[PDB]
Amino acid sequence: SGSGEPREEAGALGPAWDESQLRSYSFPTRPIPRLSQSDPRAEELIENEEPVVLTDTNLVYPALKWDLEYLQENIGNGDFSVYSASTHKFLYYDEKKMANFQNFKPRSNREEMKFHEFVEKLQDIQQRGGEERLYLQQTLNDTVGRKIVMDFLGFNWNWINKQQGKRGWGQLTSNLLLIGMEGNVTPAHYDEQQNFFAQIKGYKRCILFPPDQFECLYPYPVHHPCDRQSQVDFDNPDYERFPNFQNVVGYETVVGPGDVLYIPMYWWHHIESLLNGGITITVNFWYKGAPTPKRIEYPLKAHQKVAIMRNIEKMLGEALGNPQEVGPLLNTMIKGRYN
Ligand SMILES: O=C(O)CNC(=O)c1c(O)n(OCC2CC2)c2ccccc2c1=O
Ligand SMILES: [Zn+2]
Repeated sequence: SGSGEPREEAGALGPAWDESQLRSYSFPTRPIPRLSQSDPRAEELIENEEPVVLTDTNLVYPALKWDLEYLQENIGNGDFSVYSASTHKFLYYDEKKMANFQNFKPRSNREEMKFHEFVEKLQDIQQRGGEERLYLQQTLNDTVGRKIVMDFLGFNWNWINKQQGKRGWGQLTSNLLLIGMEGNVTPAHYDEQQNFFAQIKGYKRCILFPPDQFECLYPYPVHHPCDRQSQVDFDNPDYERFPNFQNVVGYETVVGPGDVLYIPMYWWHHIESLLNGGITITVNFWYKGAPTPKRIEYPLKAHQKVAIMRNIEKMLGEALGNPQEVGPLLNTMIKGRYN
């Protein structure tokens, strides 16, 4: 039990969720702390780059009223990236890297459309009873209607801007809106930026793994379109190819409306929209991490070693003139020499 006992909602409305809405996996977890932003422990966790769920930021307070109808009326007439998938797992592909690996075609199609088309496409699926799932993921721009601009202005910019200043982070790079169907799964991956994951509607089970568990999670090659994702099928883990997955230990939480999960830079995260929980809405805030310090302190952090491993794969990819020779060169380098 990583998320703990399901939290009770105000007004004696009882269980927000129950454990049968969670998917079953083979690894143990422990709870990410649920704290208040006023708690000095929450401050220590963020500076030390450990995950924390803040319960009372009011970061996206004006957005707590968002649903499909309100958004459809006010978000405007931009294009929204909608990812499709025949299964519940939404594996993403770097379309630019799809050239290096000709021997693969994607399984989660992206399709640009207008917001009203996505809403029509969604309740079509619920009435046809079909198995197809959709996931709208669109960076917020200024092509957005007046009432949503007002809501944006209503975010707690005082709090998050001071968090950016106190941690030495870079600038805010994007505000990703995510709207998803129940049961949708974003499979385990890590990002290179600091993330405040602000939950708006519905419930999302977030399972995180620290950077020192690189060896248990087996990311794709840097040049692979699925760069930064685990190769391990959490529903059917191949212990023969991925034996250290038997040693993986996660940090787990379930975020609901009003909650803000800090996902530290380089922390693995597996996110799922709770089964039979309806649609989920999230806004993400991405900050570039703080610049690498003056004097390098040893021993290195785990995330610096990941960054080192990424640079070696990149450097080899361009030195050899072909990303596909990285593998054989690296094996030639270690076989009988370092293993
Ligand atoms: O689904 C959830 O609740 C959590 N989603 C994520 O964590 C998530 C992510 O971090 N990235 O990388 C973006 C970084 C480059 C700026 C993606 C990229 C392409 C397509 C999908 C995603 C994605 O879903
Ligand atoms: Zn991510």
